[PDB]
Amino acid sequence: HWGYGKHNGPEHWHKDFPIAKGERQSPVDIDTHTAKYDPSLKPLSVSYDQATSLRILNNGHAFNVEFDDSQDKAVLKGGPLDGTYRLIQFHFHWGSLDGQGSEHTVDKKKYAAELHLVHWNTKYGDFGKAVQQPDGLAVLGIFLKVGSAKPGLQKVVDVLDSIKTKGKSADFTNFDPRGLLPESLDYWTYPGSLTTPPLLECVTWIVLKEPISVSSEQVLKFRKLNFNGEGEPEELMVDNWRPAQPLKNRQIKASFK
Ligand SMILES: Cc1cc(C)cc(NC(=O)NCCS(=O)(=O)Nc2ccc(S(N)(=O)=O)cc2)c1
Ligand SMILES: [Zn+2]
Repeated sequence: HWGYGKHNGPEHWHKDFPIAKGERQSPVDIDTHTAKYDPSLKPLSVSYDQATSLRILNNGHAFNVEFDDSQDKAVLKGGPLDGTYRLIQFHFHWGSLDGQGSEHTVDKKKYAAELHLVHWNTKYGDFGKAVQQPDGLAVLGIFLKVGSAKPGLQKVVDVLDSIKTKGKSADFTNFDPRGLLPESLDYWTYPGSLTTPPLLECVTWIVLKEPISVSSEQVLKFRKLNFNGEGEPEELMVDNWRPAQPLKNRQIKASFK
């Protein structure tokens, strides 16, 4: 099945998932000098005060911090969005080297990693229905650069030893995702897709302009995870990013000048 290796990586995905060559695939390069300020865009509303994290899972492709999405507890609204979108999980994509790892790029610049806070439109009732809709998901993407440590990230880092291999999960309650945000909520937005199979074209992407900084030690701990299951040959979970896809008939809008 699919992965990020030479034989099962992004250039192969179209064979099982022909939408990989579709009209609204993600990620994309964000050309800052072609993105246009849209004054009708509204400030994002990130309401994470009542967030309930439950568990962290290594799924063989990344690790996901999962939340209770059976109530409006951690929601994203505003910006380009109509309606309320509930946080279901967050995860990251990262590199083997500090100069690569993000999915989106900015004027072709790759960041060391990229955080995806995944939310689904409550008008569709559940996440499985939402992924079948063109406005089903809103993913908030945040770039990571290597510099000073991000204190908000350390409790994620310190549980990774307990989920080294595919299929391992650990309790992960009371985690505050607000500690992963940068200061500014200025953003770019465009219509796209999931960046992994099944690559469904169901995402309003909201990518923050301001990266967060994490330490070299923090990202090194991401790179000690494994794509394989326990007792299978060890393959480090690194370079789990899809490269930029053609923008096609899309415009990227900026919330700022
Ligand atoms: C059963 C249960 C319960 C709860 C709370 C959470 C979860 N976790 C969950 O549903 N995760 C979504 C993983 S996926 O849909 O299968 N594919 C997906 C692909 C790429 C992106 S990306 N990289 O475009 O952001 C985002 C998602 C599951
Ligand atoms: Zn992602």
